[PDB]
Amino acid sequence: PSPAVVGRSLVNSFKQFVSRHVDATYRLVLDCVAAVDPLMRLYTFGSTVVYGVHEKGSDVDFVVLNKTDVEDGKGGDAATQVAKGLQADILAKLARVIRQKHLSWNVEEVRRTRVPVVRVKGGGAVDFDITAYRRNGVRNSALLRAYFEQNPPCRWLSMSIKRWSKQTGLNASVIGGSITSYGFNLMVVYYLLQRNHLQFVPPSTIDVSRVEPLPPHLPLEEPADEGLELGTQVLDFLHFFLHEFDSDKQVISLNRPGITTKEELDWTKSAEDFARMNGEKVHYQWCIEDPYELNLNVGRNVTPLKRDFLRRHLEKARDTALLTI
Ligand SMILES: O=c1ccn([C@@H]2O[C@H](COP(=O)(O)O[C@H]3[C@@H](O)[C@H](n4ccc(=O)[nH]c4=O)O[C@@H]3CO)[C@@H](O)[C@H]2O)c(=O)[nH]1
Ligand SMILES: [Cl-]
Ligand SMILES: [Mg+2]
Repeated sequence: PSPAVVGRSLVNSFKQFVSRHVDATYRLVLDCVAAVDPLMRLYTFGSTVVYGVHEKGSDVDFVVLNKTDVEDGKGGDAATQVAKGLQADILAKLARVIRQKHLSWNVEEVRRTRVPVVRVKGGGAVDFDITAYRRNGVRNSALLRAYFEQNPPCRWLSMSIKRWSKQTGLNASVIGGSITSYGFNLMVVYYLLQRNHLQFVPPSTIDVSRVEPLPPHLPLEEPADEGLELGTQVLDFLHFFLHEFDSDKQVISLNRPGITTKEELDWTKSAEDFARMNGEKVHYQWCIEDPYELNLNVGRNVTPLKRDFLRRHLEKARDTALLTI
């Protein structure tokens, strides 16, 4: 279809969607964190901070932090066994308090993973995750927020790809998905930066000691050109990731302006024999560099099977206006 046909279908799929309740949740959680240790900062991150709007089927992410974690505003995050042990421990404690205060709520401590996390379902249309002692999640939400503030309307491209990636089964929330919603946001931003619709923000300029624990609403307008700006962006995104991004030689990166190579990171076939993450092999078929973590591939679950699926789906979106027409 034309940019206009695509832009118009997408805007109609979002007309139901356009229509600071977080504060009340924040406070309920801090009631709990204060019961463990009252000197503890509670910080919001996730899409609610990236977008500045609180979505539909959308939970909130919080992290617990010490005064001195917050002062070490640019400190990296230890991947040691000591580092995780410590965080699993403070979340044990906070989990016990949540449960004592709120009987209706399910509170699960997840252990299959790189990052300890406590997962809360209240049922009332209230879900959230609490992590502990980590700055990179508030850091990278703040950076993608920086980027979307440059250009408020660009969030419609972002949101359109988020929803599609769940519809196609590519998204890591779905069984058999390989890139998280977070990884797709790195891709959209990377794309936008290569078209010159955003000026580069170096990742080291983001300081946790300077971010608002619960940041302001960034209002979302309806596209006023009937979605022409939008369907042109969608169609371009997909062209760029199909016939412009060289997945065999290049890495999707936000650490640098310009191209990053698989070769300069040692993100090669040889390296797949030696790289492991969660007692499992890491794949360097579709390479996405985390801005803050050491030598972390966000597309590390994109096996050669899943790299094929992604091409296939990027082609189908060209015709169906991201599965809307
Ligand atoms: O691979 C990831 C995935 C998520 N994130 C951060 O967590 C935020 C919300 O992620 P969500 O996928 O809703 O829930 C996550 C987070 O609460 C937590 N998490 C996971 C990975 C991580 O690096 N940091 C982190 O806090 O684990 C859960 C299961 O993936 C994103 O916006 C990112 O800033 C990442 O930094 N890396
Ligand atoms: Cl193309
Ligand atoms: Mg979450």
